[PDB]
Order: sequence, then structure tokens, then C-alpha cells
Amino acid sequence: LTLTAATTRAQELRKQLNQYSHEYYVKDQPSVEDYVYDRLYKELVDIETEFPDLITPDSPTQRVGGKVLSGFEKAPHDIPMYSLNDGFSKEDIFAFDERVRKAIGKPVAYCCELKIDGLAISLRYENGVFVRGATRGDGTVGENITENLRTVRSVPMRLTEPISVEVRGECYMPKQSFVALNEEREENGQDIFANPRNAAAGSLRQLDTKIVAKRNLNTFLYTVADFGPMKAKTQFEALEELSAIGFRTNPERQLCQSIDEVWAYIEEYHEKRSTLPYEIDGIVIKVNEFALQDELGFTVKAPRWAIAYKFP
Ligand SMILES: CC(C)(C)c1nc(N2CCN(c3ncccn3)CC2)c2cc(C(N)=O)c(N)nc2n1
Ligand SMILES: NC(=O)c1ccc[n+]([C@@H]2O[C@H](COP(=O)(O)O)[C@@H](O)[C@H]2O)c1
Repeated sequence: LTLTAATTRAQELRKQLNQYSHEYYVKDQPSVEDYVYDRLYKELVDIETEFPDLITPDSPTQRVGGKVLSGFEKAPHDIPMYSLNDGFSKEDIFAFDERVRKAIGKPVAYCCELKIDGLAISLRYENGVFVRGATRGDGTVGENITENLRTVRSVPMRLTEPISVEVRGECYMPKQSFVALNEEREENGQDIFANPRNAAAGSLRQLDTKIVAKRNLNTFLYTVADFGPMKAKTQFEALEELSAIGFRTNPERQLCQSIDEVWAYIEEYHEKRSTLPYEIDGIVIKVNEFALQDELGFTVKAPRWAIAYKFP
């Protein structure tokens, strides 16, 4: 296989393998059987081994990691990563809804999402290419964990469209991976992780990307910070649009027209809670219309258009 034949074949394989990987990791719905992916994967690895100069950032062989950093660099957030006000009872929720109605002057629809137990991260894309990944940190400055995020399978290295955007989401570790990880630590005489959140956070502080690639972390994107060319005028639309451009979003989302539908939603998943492959510790209620979120604005620490109902 010449260099010219390999240069061309590599792009075809990356193109196809990344599509398969998208259906598998992002949609949780693989089209082909693993052995189909494996052969093609092995074929690209042969080509990459023959011509290491054909290796690209979006090549699926990169998910295994390799870089070891001396430490993390500061990662300023152009747009703040605010906190969330909390509600602990049915009353707190209706109390919040009344304040929202008092400020807006009419009933408002809420986009409801599960409060994923993990670590909030920000992703930056230039012309569809993944260029930066950062932890939330203190809200205005986090850590630059770009190299580690490259190993998180559901994080696209190249979007379905060459657009430039900044999105924020939750990076977590599924219950079963959490369980196996602790057994592994127990076997090695290490201290186990108290919960999945700590397992995720601790994994993302790891400097050896080879290790982080094995931590089996996943993601759920919940917001667009810098829209770029994106349309979306409501949170519900933002979530569908995050999915359209190639991000992993949470299927359990729901748009509720009333505060009563929101409570029914809370109760619904309050039961289903234990049946999810990941831990949640509540529900995040968001004023759907961006025009309305803008009206409500933010307090000094959190938006006045959202509240997180924390489970008891
Ligand atoms: C965009 C806004 C600001 C409304 C927002 N902020 C969130 N969080 C704030 C507190 N952040 C935080 N992280 C660590 C320590 C303290 N606060 C972690 C992100 C959200 C968290 C989740 C989730 N957990 O599934 C979610 N579906 N939507 C969110 N939406
Ligand atoms: N059927 C598919 O489309 C698909 C896509 C990506 C990974 N996989 C599987 O995931 C596992 C890990 O593979 P990678 O290390 O290449 O990510 C393998 O067992 C592989 O077969 C299957």
C-alpha cells in the first residue's frame, strides 16, 4: 500500500468508523455489529502504523490516549458557568414558579432535565473541530482538560457541521463502571470512590490520558453558551440542536407547559430514579423561552430562570 493509496483510504475509514462510533457512543444505538467495526478499526491501525503521519485528531484510534501532562493549565470561561439555586420541596418549586410568573406576567413553559451526578465541563469547537475542554472550576476559571476529554468516547472530535460553538454539559461515570472501578481499586489496595461524581472528578484530574481513556466516562450536554450560527430560541430547541450537531444529550428531557406537569415529571423520575444506568440527585427546571430567561437575568451566583430540585 503506497502513501497515496493510504492517505485516501485512511479518510474513508475515519469517516465510516466515526459514524459507527457516533451511533454506538452518542446515540446508544449501533447499526453494525462490533466485529464489523473491529476489522475496519484494525485496518486503519495498520495504515496508521505504516504511515504515522496519516494520524489525525479525529481518528478513532486516538480515543486510547497517550499524552501525560505535567499539570493542568488555567482555562478561563468567556461566558460564566453559573451555579443553580436549589429547591427541596413541592412548595419551594411552586414558590419559584410564582416568582417567575410574577416577573414575566404570564404562565411559562419549563424545560425539565435530570440533574446528572457528575462534573460540569465546557467544550469549545472551531469550524467543527474540538479545540478545548475545561472543567467548571470556580465558574469563571477552570482547568484545561482538553487532552483527557479526547478519550471520552461520546465527545465528538469533529462535529456534523463545520460550525464554531461553546457548549456545556455533564461528564459522568455510569453506575456499573463506578462499581467495577472501586473493585479494581479495592484489589489494588487503593481508597474507593465514595460516589460516581467523585469517580468522574478524580478521573478527570488524572494527568495520564492513557488511564482516563479507561475510566469509561460519558456525557450529557445541557446548554449552548456561544451559539455561533445556531438557531434555537428555547432550551428544548437547544437540546435538539445539540443532538443534531453531534452531541450526546439526555433522552429523559421533557417540556412542561405548567408547574403541575413539572411536579408530575419530578415524581415520575423520582420513582424511575433507581432504574437509570447513571445517578441523578434531582431535576433541573428551566424557563424554556430564551427571551424570558434574558428578562429574568441572573443573581450574583445563579440564574433566576432555573432551579434544581434536589432529591431528599
Ligand atoms: C445552564 C444552567 C446554569 C441553567 C445549568 N447549570 C448546571 N449546573 C450548575 C451547577 N454546577 C456545579 N458544579 C459543581 C459544583 C457546583 N455547581 C454544575 C452545572 C446544570 C446541571 C445539570 C445536570 N447536573 O444534569 C443540568 N441538566 N443543567 C444545568 N444547567
Ligand atoms: N458496533 C459499533 O458501531 C461500534 C462502534 C465503536 C466501538 N464498538 C466497540 O466498542 C469497543 C471499544 O472499541 P474502541 O476502543 O475502538 O472505542 C469494541 O468492543 C468495539 O467493537 C462498536
